[PDB]
Amino acid sequence: PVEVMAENARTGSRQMQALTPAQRASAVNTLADLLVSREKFILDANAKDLAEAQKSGLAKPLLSRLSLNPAKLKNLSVGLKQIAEDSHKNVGRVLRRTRLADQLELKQVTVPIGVLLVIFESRPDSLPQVAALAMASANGLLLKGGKEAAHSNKALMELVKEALATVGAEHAVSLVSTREEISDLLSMENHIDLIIPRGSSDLVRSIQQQSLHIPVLGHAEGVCHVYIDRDADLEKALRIARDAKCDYPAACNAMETLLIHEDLMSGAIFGDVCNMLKREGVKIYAGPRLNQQLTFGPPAAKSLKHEYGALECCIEVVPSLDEAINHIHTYGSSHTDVIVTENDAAARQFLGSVDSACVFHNASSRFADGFRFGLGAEVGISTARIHARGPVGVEGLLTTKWILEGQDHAAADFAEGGGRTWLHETLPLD
Ligand SMILES: NC(=O)c1ccc[n+]([C@@H]2O[C@H](COP(=O)([O-])OP(=O)(O)OC[C@H]3O[C@@H](n4cnc5c(N)ncnc54)[C@H](OP(=O)(O)O)[C@@H]3O)[C@@H](O)[C@H]2O)c1
Repeated sequence: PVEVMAENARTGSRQMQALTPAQRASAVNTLADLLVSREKFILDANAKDLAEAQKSGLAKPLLSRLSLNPAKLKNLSVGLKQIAEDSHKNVGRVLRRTRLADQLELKQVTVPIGVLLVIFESRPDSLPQVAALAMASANGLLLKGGKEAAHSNKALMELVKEALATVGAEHAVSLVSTREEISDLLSMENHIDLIIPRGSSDLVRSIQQQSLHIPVLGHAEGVCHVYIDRDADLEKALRIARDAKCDYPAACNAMETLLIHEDLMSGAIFGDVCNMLKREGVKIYAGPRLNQQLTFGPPAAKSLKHEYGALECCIEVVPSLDEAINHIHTYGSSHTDVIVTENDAAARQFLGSVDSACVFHNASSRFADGFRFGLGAEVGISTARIHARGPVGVEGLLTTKWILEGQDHAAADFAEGGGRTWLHETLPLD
C-alpha cells in the first residue's frame, strides 16, 4: 500500500539511526560478497529481462544500456568494497568545532537526511550502488525502477534483503509498483526528504508540479561538449572523440558536439574526423558557420541544444577561444566539458573560464560516473547549483546539525553588562 511503506521507512530510519558503523559496514561487506557468489542468479535474471526486452524491441542502444555483463559486476563489487572500507566515518564525524566562551562548546556533526525517493531509468546496474549508498548513510530509501529490468530489480532486491538478513532491519530499502503509487506517495508528504530522478525532463517537470513542500535534485539534461585547437595532437583528438562517443552511445555523459579552431579546418583533420565517425557509422551534422564554410557540406541542423541520444553528432567551427566559451555557456548545460591543447596557458584559461559541473584537459567525456572519480558508488550527476556538483557520492546525502552545550549561559551574558566575552577561536576538531 502507501503508508505501510512510509512507516517501514521511518522504522528503518530509527533502526539505522541507532546502528553503530560495526553493523552497516559488515552489512555492505556481505552485500558485496553475496553479489559475487550468487551472481549467476542475477545473471540469468537479467538474461531473461534483456531477452523479453529484445522481444519487445525498443531501441538497440537502450538494449545495450539495460544489458549487463560480469565486468560491471566485478567493478561494482570492488567499488562497494571501497565504500565499506572508507565508510566508517560517514555519520557522526564533526565538520566544524569551536569554543565561543569559557566552558561552552559548539560543533557541527553530520546527520542522516531521512527518507529518499529515488527514481531512475532501467539501468539495473545502479540498484546495488544506490542501495549501498543508503545502507552506508543510514537513511530510509524508497525505490522505483523502469519496468524493463523489473525481474532483475526484484532479484537484486532479494540479494540486498538476504544481506540485510544479518542486521534484521529489513525495511530501509524497498520497491514500489507503477507510477500511480509514485504519485500517491509523493502526495503523502511529511515522510520524505528528497527526490533523485536520475534522468527525466518531462518527469522533472511533473515532479516539480507534484513537489508540495519537498525538494528536487537530479539531472534533466546532459549536453556535453568538446573542443580542439591549433596546439593539440591530431591523434589524441581522434582517439578522444572515439572514446567519448563510442563507449556508451547514450548513457548520460556522451558528448554530442565537436568544436574546432578554424585554422585547423585547412589541416584536413576534419577529413579524418569524418573518416572515423563513419568507421563507427555516425551521421554527423553541422550548423551555421560550418554549413556555410564548406562547398555544400553535410546536412543542416535544427538546434545546437537538442540531445540526440544515439550515434549522432554535431560539428561547428569557432573563430577563437572567446567564441568557444560563449558557445559553451550559451548552449551547453554545464554537465561536462572537455578541451585538448598543449599550451598550458589556454588550458588553465579554459578551466577557470568555463562553469560546467566537470572540466577536462586532455581526457574523455566518459570519465563522469562517480566510480572512475574514486568516489566509489554514486547515485547520479547534479547539474543544479545547490548541495552538490557532479557525481553525488556519499557526502551528497548528508546534512549538518548544530549541537551546542554549555554550563549556565544565556543571551544577556554578552550584553553591555555581561560577564563573558566572545573568543571565536576554532579548536582542532577531534
Ligand atoms: N542527458 C542525457 O544524455 C540523457 C540521455 C538519455 C536519457 N536522459 C533522460 O532520461 C529520460 C528518458 O525517458 P525514460 O522513460 O527513460 O525516464 P524514466 O527514468 O524511465 O522515468 C519513467 C518515465 O514515466 C513517465 N511518467 C509519467 N509520470 C511519471 C511519474 N510519476 N513518475 C515517473 N515517470 C512518469 C516519465 O516520462 P516518459 O513517459 O516520457 O518516459 C518517465 O521518463 C529522459 O527524460 C532524459 O531526461 C538523458
